[PDB]
Amino acid sequence: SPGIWQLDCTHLEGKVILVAVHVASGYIEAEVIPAETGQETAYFLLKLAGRWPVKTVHTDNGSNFTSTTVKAACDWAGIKQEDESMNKELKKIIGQVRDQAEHLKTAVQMAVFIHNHKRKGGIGGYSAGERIVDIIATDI
Amino acid sequence: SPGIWQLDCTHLEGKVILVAVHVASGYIEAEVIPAETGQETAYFLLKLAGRWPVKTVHTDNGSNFTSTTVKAACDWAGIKQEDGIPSMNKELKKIIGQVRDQAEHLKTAVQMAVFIHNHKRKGGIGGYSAGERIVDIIATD
Ligand SMILES: Cc1onc(-c2ccccc2)c1C(=O)O
Repeated sequence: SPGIWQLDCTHLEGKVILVAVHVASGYIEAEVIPAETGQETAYFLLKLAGRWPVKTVHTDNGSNFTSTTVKAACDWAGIKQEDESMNKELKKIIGQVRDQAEHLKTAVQMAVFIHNHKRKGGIGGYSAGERIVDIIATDI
Repeated sequence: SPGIWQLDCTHLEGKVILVAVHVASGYIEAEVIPAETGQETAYFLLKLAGRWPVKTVHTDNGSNFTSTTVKAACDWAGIKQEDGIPSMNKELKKIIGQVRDQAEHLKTAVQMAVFIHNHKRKGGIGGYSAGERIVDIIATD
């Protein structure tokens, strides 16, 4: 179902990685923020919804999700809030490349790239990035 | 032509907005950044290439694109950087004006403007938004 996302946090090197996964494709958007604040959550949600058709986000039940700024952002963007493997593996990929860049946020974006472009299976398979565009274009 | 994006910058309230426009559809991605440095630009392009299949980037050849760090990122990501190959900015700045008094900070209003731009139906009730066009242009199957 095309508008469904899951949003999770990962700590690492004492920073926070916000990860949104498109549930039906496995396609990932992620960013590193100083701290898991209401402000940063709202900002990330607004960004995600202006880039993809986001109907429903499933979250952990942290306090960042129920701030007034998050609620105003979700209200404005038409996002409905609700209450894992693609997250273990982003961490894995991050380990595979941690040592190609100085900074953690570069590594994180390299991992998102590698994840989203990686063909699954043999000749005839699709990457996550292909699945999401395909699912949305079919829906339209 | 589906893998081509045009990068431009626009300046507001003393801040820097970096804009990437998918030329065939008009879809945009945009971020407020501190200043147009080699690292911020390389970071922006790596985010973009991780999210859409970017073949080619046309730039304004600003000094941030001659940075060694940008070239290394484009090489890493497999992007052909085309410098100096010739206005979303005007449109975006006007959408920003319509939402500016809803956001405590410019950065928020920029993302609200990107949301409205990508969702806006173009060319009548039988139209399509930039968002629909891009997925339609990019989808392979
Ligand atoms: C309807 C519909 O279906 N998909 C999109 C869309 C929106 C933003 C990005 C990509 C697709 C969209 C829209 O509201 O423009």
